[PDB]
Amino acid sequence: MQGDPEVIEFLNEQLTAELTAINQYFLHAKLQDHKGWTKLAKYTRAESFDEMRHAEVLTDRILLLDGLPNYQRLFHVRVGQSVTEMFQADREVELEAIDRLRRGIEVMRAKHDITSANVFEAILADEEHHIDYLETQLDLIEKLGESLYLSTVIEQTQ
Amino acid sequence: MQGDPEVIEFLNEQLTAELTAINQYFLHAKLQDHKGWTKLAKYTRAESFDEMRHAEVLTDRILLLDGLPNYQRLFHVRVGQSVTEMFQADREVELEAIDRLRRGIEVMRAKHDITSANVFEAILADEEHHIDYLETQLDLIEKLGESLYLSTVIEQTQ
Amino acid sequence: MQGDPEVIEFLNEQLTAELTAINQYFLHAKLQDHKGWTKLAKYTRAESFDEMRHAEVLTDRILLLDGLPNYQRLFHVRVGQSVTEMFQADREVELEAIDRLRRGIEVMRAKHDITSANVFEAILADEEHHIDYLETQLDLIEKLGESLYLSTVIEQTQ
Amino acid sequence: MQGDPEVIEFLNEQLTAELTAINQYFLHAKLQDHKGWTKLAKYTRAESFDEMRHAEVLTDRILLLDGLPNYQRLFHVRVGQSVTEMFQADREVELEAIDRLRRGIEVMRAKHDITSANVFEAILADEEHHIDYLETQLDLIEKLGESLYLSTVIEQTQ
Amino acid sequence: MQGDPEVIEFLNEQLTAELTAINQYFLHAKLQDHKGWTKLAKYTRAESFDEMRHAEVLTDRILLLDGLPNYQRLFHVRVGQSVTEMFQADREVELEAIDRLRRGIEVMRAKHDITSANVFEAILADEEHHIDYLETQLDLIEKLGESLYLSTVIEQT
Amino acid sequence: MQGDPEVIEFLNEQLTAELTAINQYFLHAKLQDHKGWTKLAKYTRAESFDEMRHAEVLTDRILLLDGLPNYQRLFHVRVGQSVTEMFQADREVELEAIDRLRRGIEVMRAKHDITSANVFEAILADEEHHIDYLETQLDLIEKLGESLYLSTVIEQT
Amino acid sequence: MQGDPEVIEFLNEQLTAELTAINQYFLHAKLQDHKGWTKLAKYTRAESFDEMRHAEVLTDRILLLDGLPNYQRLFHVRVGQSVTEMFQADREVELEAIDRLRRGIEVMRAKHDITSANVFEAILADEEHHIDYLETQLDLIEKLGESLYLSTVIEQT
Ligand code: HEM
Ligand code: HEM
Ligand SMILES: [Fe+2]
Ligand SMILES: [Fe+2]
Ligand SMILES: [Fe+2]
Ligand SMILES: [Fe+2]
Ligand SMILES: [Fe+2]
Ligand SMILES: [Fe+2]
Ligand SMILES: [Fe+2]
Ligand SMILES: [Fe+3]
Ligand SMILES: [Fe+3]
Ligand SMILES: [Fe+3]
Ligand SMILES: [Fe+3]
Ligand SMILES: [Fe+3]
Ligand SMILES: [Fe+3]
Repeated sequence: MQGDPEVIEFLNEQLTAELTAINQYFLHAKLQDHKGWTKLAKYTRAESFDEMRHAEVLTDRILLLDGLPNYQRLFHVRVGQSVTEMFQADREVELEAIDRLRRGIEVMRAKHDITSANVFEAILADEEHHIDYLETQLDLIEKLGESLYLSTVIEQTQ
Repeated sequence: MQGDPEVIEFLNEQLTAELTAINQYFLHAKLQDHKGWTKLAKYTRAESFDEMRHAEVLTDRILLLDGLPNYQRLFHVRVGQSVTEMFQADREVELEAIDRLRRGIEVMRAKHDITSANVFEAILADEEHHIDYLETQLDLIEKLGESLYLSTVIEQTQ
Repeated sequence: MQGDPEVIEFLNEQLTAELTAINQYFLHAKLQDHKGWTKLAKYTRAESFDEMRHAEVLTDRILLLDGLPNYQRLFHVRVGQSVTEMFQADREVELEAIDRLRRGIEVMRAKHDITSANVFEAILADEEHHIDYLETQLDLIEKLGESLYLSTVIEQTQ
Repeated sequence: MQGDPEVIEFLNEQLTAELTAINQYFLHAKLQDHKGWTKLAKYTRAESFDEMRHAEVLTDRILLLDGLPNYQRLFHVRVGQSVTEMFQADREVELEAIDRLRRGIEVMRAKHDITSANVFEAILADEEHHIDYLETQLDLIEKLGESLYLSTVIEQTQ
Repeated sequence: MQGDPEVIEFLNEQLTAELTAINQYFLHAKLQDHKGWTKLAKYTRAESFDEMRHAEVLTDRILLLDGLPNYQRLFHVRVGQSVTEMFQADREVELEAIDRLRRGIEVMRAKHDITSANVFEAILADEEHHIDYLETQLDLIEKLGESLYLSTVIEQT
Repeated sequence: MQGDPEVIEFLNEQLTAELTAINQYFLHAKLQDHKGWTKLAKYTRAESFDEMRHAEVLTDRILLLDGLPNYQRLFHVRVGQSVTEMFQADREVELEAIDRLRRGIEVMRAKHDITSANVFEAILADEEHHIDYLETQLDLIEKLGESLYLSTVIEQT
Repeated sequence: MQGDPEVIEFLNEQLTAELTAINQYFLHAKLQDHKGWTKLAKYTRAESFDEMRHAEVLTDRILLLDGLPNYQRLFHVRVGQSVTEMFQADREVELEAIDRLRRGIEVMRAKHDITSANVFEAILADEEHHIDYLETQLDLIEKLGESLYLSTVIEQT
């Protein structure tokens, strides 16, 4: 089996995006933990682990088609200072990923490669779920305010 | 609910292929067991059982569309003498099945029958996995050699 | 050890008969299940599994004598629409098998090969039991009738 | 009940063969153990115990017919130095036993003594199984070679 | 499937013999129990139950061949007063059964009916075992004597 | 390490004696079982198994010294009809074994081979125990008589 | 109780040999472990522990006789680089120990001191077992070869 170079190009681009997202999410979780926002940090850490799982699946698919995974290239990592900025950066990443996923799914399904299309379909569903969560949190912050919102995620906790 | 004749023709052809594969894999497993190659025999027996399950699923799908399953056909069965020959025969069977599966999925999805397309998609994923395994084993035999490779799959008994 | 070609011919013929019976019984069980006759379907499925066991024993015996098992040849498979027709087809298959078994047992025991004769003896006992069951069911259907008999093997759900 | 002298002669000859086989197998197992070949030694010890059981059954049958079991005879015992020689000696013993068993079964069944014939039939089946094992091991040694074959049965522990 | 009338005749004869043996063994066990010979009665009861099982197997085989089992005919039942006499009667029954079994096995196997031959083979093995036991007990009684032998099978309860 | 040929000769002679004893004891146990003497048969089986254990130890010792064990020759096997005769045959075997063991122990210990001497010492102790048992049983049979003695080792089961 | 000077001299010499063997075996086990040969290392470590136990027993016996154990001596320690060399060094040590043990046992038993003789007898049996193992391993290496033999004792974990 030897896949088309275009399919492998799409998969490698998605892999680079996954690695960038992993780095950004872990850094954000550590930064949030340093400030005393424990409950946010737990959620962000879980999201980073999910990003790893996506990256592993993509790597396995690329290896099965007799390609060379790219572990050297990275995109630009966004770091925010307040919580609104972190949420906005995550939203940007998710939107880019969703657009790429849709275009790649169409292209792959046009050339009789169904398994890669199914992989991108699952990843797309997960990305949509995460973006919905991010938008809900941004709305909550907009309504309550930053201080009253942050008052609900701090624990003395030994 | 009455399916198109072409969809039923595709499904019956896949069923005939499944039955042929079941027979060939079971015979190969028995032959390997008779020679003292135990782990290979176990793996081949498991593969034959998986083929049996695939045949059952195909039969159910054909019956739901008010068709007549064909249990009288059979394609040519290939029997080898050394390990390399068995692996090569299995590879040939898998390649034929994968080509047929892709063409059938396209045709079925062009006529608004989605469930049959999903069935073929799952079968295609399984076939790709098995072909990958076969190619890996052929590479290992090429590198190590037949005697040193066979020395790793022989056991005494109790 | 190298058995006589006639003994191997007998064993291979019995193996072909076993494979044909396996296919016919499985197809009949699936057809019965599709109509709602669950209790008949369970029994037919069990019979198909027993036919597998017989085929495996025959294959092992053939391999021990340094022969080539035949997995390419099939006889004619009979399919019926009613239940009486299915029972009649099964009866025909059983009668043929019993006749072949008796002749083969005599021939094998005339040439000092006892293990093969014992194998055929066990298979013959099993076939006689199954034919007795089939005749009893046909008598019950004759006495009661199709509708009243079928009313006793239909179950709503689980 | 008093059996025919010829039946008792056959049974006593088989008993002498059993005793000789027991002695040879135990000596071979001890010799293999002294050299560091552990799994071979275990298998040979199990075979010796099986021959012990066969001798016991033969003794019981002889006693039930009001005869005198012979515990003073012994055939020539063969001892090898390499693995091939041991396997060849075992093969010779098995071939002799099988020939005697077939002739004895025919003679016994010609004179209306059925239980003795059944005893010989069971012993014959066991002997055929063992000879098949021996031939398989000889083929494996021929294919791999003595050094690579022996590398798979050595283990130093406690 | 319809068997030959001769095979069915053999099987029905062997069934009549089994019924006679069942009756004789149960009566002997009850008689032994009445006298206080506690340990003999258990063995005799077990033998009677084994005969019952043999009769059931024979009945099943006869029914499978589309025949009519005979439950009306009996042979002569022998009753002994001493223990030696009981053992001797049992020995006679066993010898008759063994002879009939061998002849029937030969005839059945000459006509391509193998399952019936196997049934008779199993029954023959069992009969040989029982006759061996009976002969051993007769030898023990001969060596020891009635009183010393009987002193070993009585119990207070 | 290579032992002296004389030590190996002694060990091989003891091995031949062990094999002969194994055969004789097993045959006697089977014969006793066929007659209905269950409790004697159990003891005889146990003795035969002990004789095998002795044979295995001797074989291991011979192999460690780079010798060739002899599994081809046997002595004369004694078979008796009564129980007194069986006991007498066993006594003869034991006496021969004990004499050989003492002479071999002295010779082995005279040449600086201690492990073989210890092996023979253990075997000698076991043989003395068995001979004591045999003599006790012969005395009991002499005092009671054969019938009254045999009446104590029979069961129905 | 005061033992003879010669008995104590023999015991102290055996103690020095034991200490030397302990050091050599532990060093060999560590060296084998550093190279990736795991099962050999385990076996050698067990052997070193056994030597430790032997040294303890010898020390106890020497103290019971009102003597002074020597913990300052040491014989030459042999270190190899390949497996064959290690096995050969161990064989040399074992042969020396066995010769000394036999001579000491004779001398001790000539002067009516039996417990020390029994101690040396047990140690001698153990030494013979170990030397047999070493010779078997050397034969296996000779037959298979160095690489194919080492391929069976390497584990990755
Ligand atoms: C066209 C021929 C055959 C068909 C359509 C067929 C079909 C099936 C199916 C669908 C099952 C379901 C088992 C499950 O649900 O786990 C089954 C059971 C089984 N069949 Fe077959 N089979 C065929 C030939 C054979 C042959 C030739 C053998 C033996 C040489 C065999 C051995 C078995 C075994 C062992 C099982 C049960 C596995 C287990 O319980 O571990 N089959 N069969
Ligand atoms: C070193 C040689 C032998 C070994 C290791 C050995 C080992 C054994 C063992 C462990 C048992 C079962 C123990 C028990 O259940 O009491 C047994 C049973 C038996 N052995 Fe041996 N034995 C040896 C020698 C022999 C010889 C030389 C013969 C015949 C000449 C023999 C004939 C038998 C028989 C017939 C049985 C069945 C015992 C029974 O069912 O009562 N054995 N053997
Ligand atoms: Fe992702
Ligand atoms: Fe398949
Ligand atoms: Fe069948
Ligand atoms: Fe045997
Ligand atoms: Fe009966
Ligand atoms: Fe002994
Ligand atoms: Fe030591
Ligand atoms: Fe496949
Ligand atoms: Fe059937
Ligand atoms: Fe054998
Ligand atoms: Fe009876
Ligand atoms: Fe003894
Ligand atoms: Fe040591």
